[PDB]
Amino acid sequence: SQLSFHRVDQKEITQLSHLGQGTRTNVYEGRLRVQELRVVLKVLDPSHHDIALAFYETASLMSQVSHTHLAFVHGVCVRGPENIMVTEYVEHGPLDVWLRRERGHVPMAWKMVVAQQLASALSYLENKNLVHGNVCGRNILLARLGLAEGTSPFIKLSDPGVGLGALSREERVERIPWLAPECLPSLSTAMDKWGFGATLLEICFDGEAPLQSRSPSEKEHFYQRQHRLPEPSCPQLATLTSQCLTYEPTQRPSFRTILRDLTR
Ligand SMILES: CNc1cc(Nc2cccn(-c3ccccn3)c2=O)nc2c(C(=O)N[C@@H]3CC[C@H]3OC)cnn12
Repeated sequence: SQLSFHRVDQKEITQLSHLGQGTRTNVYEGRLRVQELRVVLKVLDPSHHDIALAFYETASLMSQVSHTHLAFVHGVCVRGPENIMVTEYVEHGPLDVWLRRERGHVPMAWKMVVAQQLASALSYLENKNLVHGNVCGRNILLARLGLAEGTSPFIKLSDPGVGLGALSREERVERIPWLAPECLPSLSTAMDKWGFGATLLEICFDGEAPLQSRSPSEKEHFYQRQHRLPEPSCPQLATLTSQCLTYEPTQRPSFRTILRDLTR
């Protein structure tokens, strides 16, 4: 009753190559006939009704927002028990993978453009009072490389996939340190300030995230002990990442402050 998205007919979609896995999903290159548009198909695992609902809730969220740095959702194809989200194909793929592959020739200026674009997407959702809840390098898609002389990068933040509210505690621990600490045991836009902070660290460290090596027990203990995440060596950027990565959600800065700080 609360939800609104386009139903996509199975006859309108073609599934091409496998691109990877998301949370409870397999992602394929596809075609959507509307013209034969390149898209990605996100195929939900066999799931309980509650996970399918959480999937529809994400489709509904993304279908009623617009921003140049938010990826487009075309709709959902049902096929009895099978659920497919149809979403924007973004040329150069996930940023975390891209950064790890390009390690050693991504300049700071390039990274600062990406942080500004992500901040302008999250400023828009803050103003709408809508939670993304899965801000991370994997969900930042690179539309334009921006490494050539006289070019700049262009990103699209992916749909967050299955809503965080429907995932297991095990899955939430796996998402440390992108997971806001209040989300371990909380659905406020404040969680995206933390995720933003974690994603800046991830970008600064060329797609290596802090804590990623550590076991689930050690990731959970980090949060229980309110250990501080590492500060990048650029102190101006450290002040910002630290303010975002504040355990008390009400002490994290607005995206007005964040954008102000990034733009000088
Ligand atoms: C070239 N266009 C494109 C490639 C690609 N690729 C990938 C996807 C998911 C994992 N992986 C992956 C595969 C091995 C190792 C690490 N990551 C990938 O490469 N995803 C996308 C999306 C897209 O929305 N993705 C989002 C990123 C999470 C996935 O929703 C679950 C759009 N366009 N595109």
